[PDB]
Amino acid sequence: YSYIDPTQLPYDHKWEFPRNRLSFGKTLGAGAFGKVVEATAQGLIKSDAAMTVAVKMLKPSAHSTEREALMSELKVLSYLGNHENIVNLLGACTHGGPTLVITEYCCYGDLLNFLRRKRDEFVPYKVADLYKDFLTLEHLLSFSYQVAKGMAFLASKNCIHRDLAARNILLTHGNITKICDFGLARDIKNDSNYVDKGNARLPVKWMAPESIFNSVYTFESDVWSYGIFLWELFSLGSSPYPGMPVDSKFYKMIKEGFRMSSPEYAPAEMYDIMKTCWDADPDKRPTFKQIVQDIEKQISES
Ligand SMILES: Cc1ccc(C(=O)Nc2cc(-n3ccnc3)cc(C(F)(F)F)c2)cc1C#Cc1cnc(NC2CC2)nc1
Ligand SMILES: [Cl-]
Repeated sequence: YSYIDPTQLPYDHKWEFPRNRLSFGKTLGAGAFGKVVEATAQGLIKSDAAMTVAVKMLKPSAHSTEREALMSELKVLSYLGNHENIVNLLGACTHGGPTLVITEYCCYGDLLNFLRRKRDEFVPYKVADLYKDFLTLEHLLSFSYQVAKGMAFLASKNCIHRDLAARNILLTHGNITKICDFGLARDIKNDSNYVDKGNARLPVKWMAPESIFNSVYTFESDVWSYGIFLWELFSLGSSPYPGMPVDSKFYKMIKEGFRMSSPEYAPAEMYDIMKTCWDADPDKRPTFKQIVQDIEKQISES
């Protein structure tokens, strides 16, 4: 559970929304047991106008474990409340059928795919041509700032993410990021970034050593994952530890202090943050609040 028990968190019934007022559309993503579909919600706004949303729900393949996980997810999201760097919960459907979790629809998709389709036209300094929506260094700095602020908020609410990575960051217009957790709606079975370890399938390359070797998730283990996320960002969407399978050698090398080199586009001061995030001692890692103050100053001087 880490610090808080989600089952004990309350569900504010102000979120409850009539499920008959949702019309399901295309599936945006799906795992073994859950999925996220695009939908239109009628009467979500005071005007009769229907607005587009995203809905997370379980599949008929799901078991009692996944049913509780989705309800626990809803409790956590309601407990967190609205925050600008987090995907916006809009409503939920809890009675009259299965649990539905309704969030905003983010038009530009996940950050990892965004980085990969923008990689070839990346601009390190200035854009002449503005209409092309070229990815810039200024954008990457802002991305890392917004995600750090979002994680500082989660930390202040005693919430551990456990799967922070570019694939779990959504993008809206103006290059605003929203931290997400697609969880059961991601096909982790066939995603090479998740690795068999014991009876589970885990994002090992994003995980801190203490998490790998004794399944502990802390404030500080999320900070490790953030450092890996920065490497993704400033490599423009590359997979971490390239050409290096997850095996006994990988775990040994990480435990003995091997760390990635700086990605091709990382400012030296952003790489400095990565190295501290990857400190073997979790107490020497920075906090998300400290990371926010660090990046803020970098942007000032940019
Ligand atoms: C519908 C939905 C429901 C829930 C979430 C979600 O993130 N839940 C979440 C859960 C936990 N949690 C805690 C404990 N157990 C789980 C923690 C976090 C947080 F905040 F900590 F990160 C979040 C996301 C969506 C979505 C979407 C969507 C996809 N695609 C596009 N658009 C692209 C172009 C097509 N837009 C929107
Ligand atoms: Cl199914």
